Amino acid sequence: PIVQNLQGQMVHQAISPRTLNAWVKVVEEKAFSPEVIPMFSALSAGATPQDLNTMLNTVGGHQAAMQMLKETINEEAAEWDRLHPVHAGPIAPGQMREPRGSDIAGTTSTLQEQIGWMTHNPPIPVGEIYKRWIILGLNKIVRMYSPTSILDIRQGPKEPFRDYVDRFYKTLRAEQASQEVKNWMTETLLVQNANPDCKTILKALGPGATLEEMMTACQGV
Amino acid sequence: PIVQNLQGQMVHQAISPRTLNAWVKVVEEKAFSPEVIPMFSALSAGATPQDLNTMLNTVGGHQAAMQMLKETINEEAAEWDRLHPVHAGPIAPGQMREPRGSDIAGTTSTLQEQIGWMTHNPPIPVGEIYKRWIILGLNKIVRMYSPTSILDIRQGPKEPFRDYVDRFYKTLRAEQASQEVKNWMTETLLVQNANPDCKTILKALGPGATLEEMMTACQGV
Amino acid sequence: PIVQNLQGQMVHQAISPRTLNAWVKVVEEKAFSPEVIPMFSALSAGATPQDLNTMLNTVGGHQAAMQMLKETINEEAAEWDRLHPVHAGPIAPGQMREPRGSDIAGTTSTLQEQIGWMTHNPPIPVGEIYKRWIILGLNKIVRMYSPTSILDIRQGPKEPFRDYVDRFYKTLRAEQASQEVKNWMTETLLVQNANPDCKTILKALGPGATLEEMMTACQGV
Amino acid sequence: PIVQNLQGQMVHQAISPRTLNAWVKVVEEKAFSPEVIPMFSALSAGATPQDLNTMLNTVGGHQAAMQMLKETINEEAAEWDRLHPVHAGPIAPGQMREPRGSDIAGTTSTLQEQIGWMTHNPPIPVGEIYKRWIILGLNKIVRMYSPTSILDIRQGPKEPFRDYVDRFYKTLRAEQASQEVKNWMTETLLVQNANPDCKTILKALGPGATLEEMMTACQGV
Amino acid sequence: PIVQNLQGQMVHQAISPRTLNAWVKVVEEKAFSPEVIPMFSALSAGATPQDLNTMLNTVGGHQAAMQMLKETINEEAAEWDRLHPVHAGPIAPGQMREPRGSDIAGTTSTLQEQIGWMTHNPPIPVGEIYKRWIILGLNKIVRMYSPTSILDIRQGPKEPFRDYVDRFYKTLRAEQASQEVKNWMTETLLVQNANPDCKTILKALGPGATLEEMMTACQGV
Amino acid sequence: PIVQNLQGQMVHQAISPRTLNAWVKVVEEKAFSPEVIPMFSALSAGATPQDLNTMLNTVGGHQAAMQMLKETINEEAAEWDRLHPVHAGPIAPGQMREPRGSDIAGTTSTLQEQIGWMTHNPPIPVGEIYKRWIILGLNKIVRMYSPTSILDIRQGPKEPFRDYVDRFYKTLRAEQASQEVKNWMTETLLVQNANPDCKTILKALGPGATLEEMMTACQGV
Ligand SMILES: [Cl-]
Ligand SMILES: [Cl-]
Ligand SMILES: [Cl-]
Ligand SMILES: [Cl-]
Ligand SMILES: [Cl-]
Ligand SMILES: [Cl-]
Ligand SMILES: [Cl-]
Ligand SMILES: [Cl-]
Ligand SMILES: [Cl-]
Ligand SMILES: [Cl-]
Ligand SMILES: [Cl-]
Ligand SMILES: [Cl-]
Ligand SMILES: [Cl-]
Ligand SMILES: [Cl-]
Ligand SMILES: [Cl-]
Ligand SMILES: [Cl-]
Ligand SMILES: [Cl-]
Ligand SMILES: [Cl-]
Ligand SMILES: [Cl-]
Ligand SMILES: [Cl-]
Ligand SMILES: [Cl-]
Ligand SMILES: [Cl-]
Ligand SMILES: [Cl-]
Ligand SMILES: [Cl-]
Ligand SMILES: [Cl-]
Ligand SMILES: [Cl-]
Ligand SMILES: [Cl-]
Ligand SMILES: [Cl-]
Ligand SMILES: [Cl-]
Ligand SMILES: [Cl-]
Ligand SMILES: [Cl-]
Ligand SMILES: [Cl-]
Ligand SMILES: [Cl-]
Ligand SMILES: [Cl-]
Ligand SMILES: [Cl-]
Ligand SMILES: [Cl-]
Ligand SMILES: [Cl-]
Ligand SMILES: [Cl-]
Ligand SMILES: [Cl-]
Ligand SMILES: [Cl-]
Ligand SMILES: [Cl-]
Ligand SMILES: [Cl-]
Ligand SMILES: [Cl-]
Ligand SMILES: [Cl-]
Ligand SMILES: [Cl-]
Ligand SMILES: [Cl-]
Ligand SMILES: [Cl-]
Ligand SMILES: [Cl-]
Ligand SMILES: [Cl-]
Ligand SMILES: [Cl-]
Ligand SMILES: [Cl-]
Ligand SMILES: [Cl-]
Ligand SMILES: [Cl-]
Ligand SMILES: [Cl-]
Ligand SMILES: [Cl-]
Ligand SMILES: [Cl-]
Ligand SMILES: [Cl-]
Ligand SMILES: [Cl-]
Ligand SMILES: [Cl-]
Ligand SMILES: [Cl-]
Ligand SMILES: [Cl-]
Ligand SMILES: [Cl-]
Ligand SMILES: [Cl-]
Ligand SMILES: [Cl-]
Ligand SMILES: [Cl-]
Ligand SMILES: [Cl-]
Ligand SMILES: [Cl-]
Ligand SMILES: [Cl-]
Ligand SMILES: [Cl-]
Ligand SMILES: [Cl-]
Ligand SMILES: [Cl-]
Ligand SMILES: [Cl-]
Repeated sequence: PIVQNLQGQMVHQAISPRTLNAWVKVVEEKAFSPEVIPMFSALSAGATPQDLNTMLNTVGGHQAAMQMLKETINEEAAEWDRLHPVHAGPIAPGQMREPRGSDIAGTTSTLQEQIGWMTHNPPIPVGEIYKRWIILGLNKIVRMYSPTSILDIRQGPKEPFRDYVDRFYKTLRAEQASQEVKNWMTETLLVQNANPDCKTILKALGPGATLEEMMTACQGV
Repeated sequence: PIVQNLQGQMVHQAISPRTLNAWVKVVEEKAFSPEVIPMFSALSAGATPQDLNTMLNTVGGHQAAMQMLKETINEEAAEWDRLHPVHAGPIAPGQMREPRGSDIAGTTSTLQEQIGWMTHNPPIPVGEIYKRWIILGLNKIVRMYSPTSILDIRQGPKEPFRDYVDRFYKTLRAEQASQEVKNWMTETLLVQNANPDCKTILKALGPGATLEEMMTACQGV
Repeated sequence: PIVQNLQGQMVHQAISPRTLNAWVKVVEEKAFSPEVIPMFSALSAGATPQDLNTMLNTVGGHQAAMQMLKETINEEAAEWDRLHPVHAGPIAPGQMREPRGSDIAGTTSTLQEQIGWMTHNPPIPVGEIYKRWIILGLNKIVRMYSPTSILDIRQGPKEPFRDYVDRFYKTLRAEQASQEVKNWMTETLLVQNANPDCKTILKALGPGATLEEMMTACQGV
Repeated sequence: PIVQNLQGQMVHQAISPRTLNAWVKVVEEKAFSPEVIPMFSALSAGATPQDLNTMLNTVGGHQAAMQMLKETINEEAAEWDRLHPVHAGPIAPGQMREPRGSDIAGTTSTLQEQIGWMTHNPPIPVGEIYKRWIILGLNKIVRMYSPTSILDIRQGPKEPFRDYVDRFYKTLRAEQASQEVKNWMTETLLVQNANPDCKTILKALGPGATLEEMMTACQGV
Repeated sequence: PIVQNLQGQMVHQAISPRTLNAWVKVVEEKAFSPEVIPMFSALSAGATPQDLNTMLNTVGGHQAAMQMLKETINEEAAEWDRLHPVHAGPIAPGQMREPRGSDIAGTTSTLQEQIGWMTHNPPIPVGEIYKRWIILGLNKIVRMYSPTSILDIRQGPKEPFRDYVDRFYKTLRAEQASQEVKNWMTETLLVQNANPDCKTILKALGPGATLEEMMTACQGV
Repeated sequence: PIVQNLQGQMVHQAISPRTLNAWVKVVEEKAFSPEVIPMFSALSAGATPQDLNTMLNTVGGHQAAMQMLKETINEEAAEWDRLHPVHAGPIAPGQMREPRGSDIAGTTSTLQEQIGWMTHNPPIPVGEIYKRWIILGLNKIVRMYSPTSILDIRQGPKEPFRDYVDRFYKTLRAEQASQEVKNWMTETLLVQNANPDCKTILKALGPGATLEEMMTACQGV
């Protein structure tokens, strides 16, 4: 993170050991469940590309996902260099240079250069752009490591409707279904995969029924 | 949360890992017991709509309640757009725009826009309004997931009166009974569902008896 | 709690998750032992009526004691309204209004109104008065939930005198005995309920003996 | 504790939940071992008489020692009132009054009065004086609860000399032996209670031998 | 670490017990796994050579690696003295002297001298240079303590392809393979060491296939 | 520790409960292993003689080492009084007096006197000098409590060379061997106490071999 110096400068704030161990423990415990991506977005608030690389390098194991994530960063950095070409002549002494793709990734850039980009006015949010690339690669890792398909999420003859709905939207979240995909799935597959007794209840509920109405109705079955 | 910059600005304060792990652990341990709603109100003091969405997205599992909560937010945001219509012409450069329903929800708004709304004078408390919508949806989830009805809360022939009163008001709290409903329930059902020996004691106590008098009297049975 | 803003205002300070979980854990572990009341007085130092209601609402279970505590707050708020009647005409725009009983309880008052009362000069300590009502109700709950009477605290024929004195004053504290009641109980019941050998030792010690002299003398028996 | 307000006042700083739970846990775990008295002196650095009473009242159990400690405070407060008599006429409006014995104890004094005494120039260190009374009573409790006499600390025929010296000075510390008492005990009883083989080694070491020389010599036996 | 004094000086900030115990616990738990080197780089952000020596000396055990690390520091300090020779005449009173190799190591230098070097303008980053020597020695220790060769990382006939890729890049990271070495290893050895069914799938995928394409294809085998 | 007051004074900063419990737990767990001495040097950064005495007095047990440590402090304080004699006439009102040996030890000096010595210009570092005496006594305690001699550290016929080197330098550290003693021991005893197969490998390696070369060579045996 970046914090303002008491004299006036903008200095880099080290990652607290609390944030470090919290990150390595939620990865050790929950692996690549969907909820660890917003947790990574929370523990990396205001971080620089060097801070982001620090959090990612402290991960033990999961090196297959780390190399996949590194390939996604390289692709996004290449697209950035295509969209933001540099007229790189001789360097200007003491002036802010335009960041390349690898500069946003924090590999070919220094902590001072990253601070100067993020604290500029207008700021070049190299930390937020890099963080957006990491979220993109993490979404691909979570989707790939999704165990079950939505076709195999069917309510058992004695499973409570709320528990089957739990597995339903848990699978939809792992498969990176957007909110509209979840809405259309609520109108169709959720009713069509409920057990016979609940399915007749959900059909008699009528179209346009909300999730509160569907779960309250099938509470008795 | 929002904190004042030492130079003068109003900057966003990141959620501490302590607050994050405290929230995900009380949800993992207590699920949707009534006491986790005031705990959510405590851990989200002064938070922005982006901070609130961060706390809600870090929840693992319970995706049925999350989609229900998302439906309640959509309904309240639609009622807000009906009560506060916008005369949305061309945008004013560098000026504060009127927040829509989805802007209060933190989806179609940015962290800077939320800060500007909350730090304005008079403030547009988008964080408190969004937080009020979340409390409303959480109350519906707790009420739906209430296991027992108040009819099945009856004092056993050897259960202490205080323990039966514990289950009594615990069930009333889960079923979202207001304070007047609990007062009228104390005058009627609490006596009518006590075991025979305690019931005769509570009847001889006379009307208008307080809970201290009722629990002290049936202490011997 | 209330903390001074760096610009000059008096702003509300959110309850730390450390204070929250410390409160819910000492209630989960020790229930209504006498020592949890001073702990509640320590964890609620400088709190507002809204902060106090937050700590009390985060308690899981014990709803019988919570409703008893709520009845005691209502009684004390009614006595306050009798002792401090309001000449409530039309409201004065932008001026501090006189707090009623429910305003001290934090139900009919807002966080801004509570801050203005507590930060006034002279301050209207609505937080300390409300906290004094809560301590009063908590004392009634601890006294009611006291298991043993002082008559059944008698030194066994092989129990060390210090352990019997432990149970003695532990029972006296639960039954809300004041310091003079404990002093007179030390002169009388403590000697009269010691086992025969210690009782003869305590009688030969002479009147006006201190607790250090009584426990050192019966150390051999 | 007392901390300086940013505007200029001297305000009371609440006891952190870390300090509270640390105190109640070292008392729960170690009871009245000698090392808990310096720990109490460390966790109560700069505390007011109200903070000290808060830490002492949060102790669960050990009510026999608490009443003994309360008797010692009363004795020291009575000796203070004898050494510092007050010419208590009518009170001076807005002026600092002379603290009595019970005012130092924090019972007949308020937090504001204690702050004014401690922050005066020259300060009336009511917190340090009260803390000195508490240390005096705690020393009497630790000495009374000392299990073994120094006569029964004798080196076994196969116990390492360092372990017997451990029990030796551990017993001397519990019995409140000063440093000179420990020095004279090192010259005499420590050698006279070592097992025969070590005792002959310690005698041949010569007089005026240090503890390093005594423990290094008997390392082989 | 170094922090600015409120008056104006640059003072040394002590290592927090959180950072200390976090370092000694990740060494106790994970030994010399690759991820503990970036963790050491994170917990030592902004540290002085004295702070670095403190963190390294608090390590219990692993004294073989500690002496190896000490030999690597001596070699790098000797190369520094060769690249930066000093014209060491008489000392200049009150002036900053040129740091030698052992001065960067923090052995022949004091905390004040290290602060003056790091807080100078331009700064002599003795902490970052020393930290770079430590990372170099730690890399040699991790590489030496690597258990398996990449030749013995072969996918079992029933091991999921992602798990074999996990062991593959985990071994490559332990053997200090750079990113290009990992890229060329992905093109060659990763396919040539997959089990027969996956190997035929990876060959039919075509050249230039990414890790996401390789792991998604062999998901069925 | 000492911290600067916001008004301008230099005030004593209380030891945090984190630092206290961290010290008493590393002593409870690791006793007098060599690594607890640098840990004590880290947890006592910037401490006063009163803070140092507080940390040492909170130690439960190990009273044999505590009395040995107290004898070493007395010897060093006597040598200080010999090297720095005082011309102690009448005291100068309001002036800084020269510290004696017991004043550095923190027994015959007050917290205010210690602060004035440490915050003077030039400072009288009574805390660092006392801390240097404590490190000296702790080194004697660790050396005395060293279990094994270096003669009994011999590589087993099936022990990995790195593990035997671990026990080798672990024993050398406990016996307070300096770095040159460890270097000469690496050239001689380390090879002469390796098992026959490794010993022939280390002899064929040639003289002047480094620890990295010795451990990499004997990796196969
Ligand atoms: Cl920087
Ligand atoms: Cl941590
Ligand atoms: Cl999120
Ligand atoms: Cl790395
Ligand atoms: Cl750009
Ligand atoms: Cl940009
Ligand atoms: Cl995706
Ligand atoms: Cl069933
Ligand atoms: Cl599932
Ligand atoms: Cl259907
Ligand atoms: Cl259901
Ligand atoms: Cl159900
Ligand atoms: Cl912002
Ligand atoms: Cl945390
Ligand atoms: Cl609440
Ligand atoms: Cl999400
Ligand atoms: Cl509006
Ligand atoms: Cl509004
Ligand atoms: Cl509801
Ligand atoms: Cl029974
Ligand atoms: Cl129930
Ligand atoms: Cl009835
Ligand atoms: Cl009862
Ligand atoms: Cl009962
Ligand atoms: Cl406010
Ligand atoms: Cl917490
Ligand atoms: Cl109290
Ligand atoms: Cl509530
Ligand atoms: Cl009033
Ligand atoms: Cl008032
Ligand atoms: Cl009472
Ligand atoms: Cl017995
Ligand atoms: Cl009892
Ligand atoms: Cl009698
Ligand atoms: Cl006894
Ligand atoms: Cl006894
Ligand atoms: Cl105050
Ligand atoms: Cl705590
Ligand atoms: Cl002490
Ligand atoms: Cl009390
Ligand atoms: Cl006085
Ligand atoms: Cl005085
Ligand atoms: Cl004593
Ligand atoms: Cl033996
Ligand atoms: Cl003992
Ligand atoms: Cl003798
Ligand atoms: Cl021994
Ligand atoms: Cl021994
Ligand atoms: Cl310094
Ligand atoms: Cl710690
Ligand atoms: Cl890194
Ligand atoms: Cl060391
Ligand atoms: Cl240089
Ligand atoms: Cl340089
Ligand atoms: Cl390497
Ligand atoms: Cl299988
Ligand atoms: Cl492996
Ligand atoms: Cl091939
Ligand atoms: Cl796979
Ligand atoms: Cl698979
Ligand atoms: Cl002071
Ligand atoms: Cl602690
Ligand atoms: Cl060190
Ligand atoms: Cl002591
Ligand atoms: Cl001097
Ligand atoms: Cl000096
Ligand atoms: Cl030594
Ligand atoms: Cl073997
Ligand atoms: Cl060993
Ligand atoms: Cl040889
Ligand atoms: Cl080896
Ligand atoms: Cl090996």
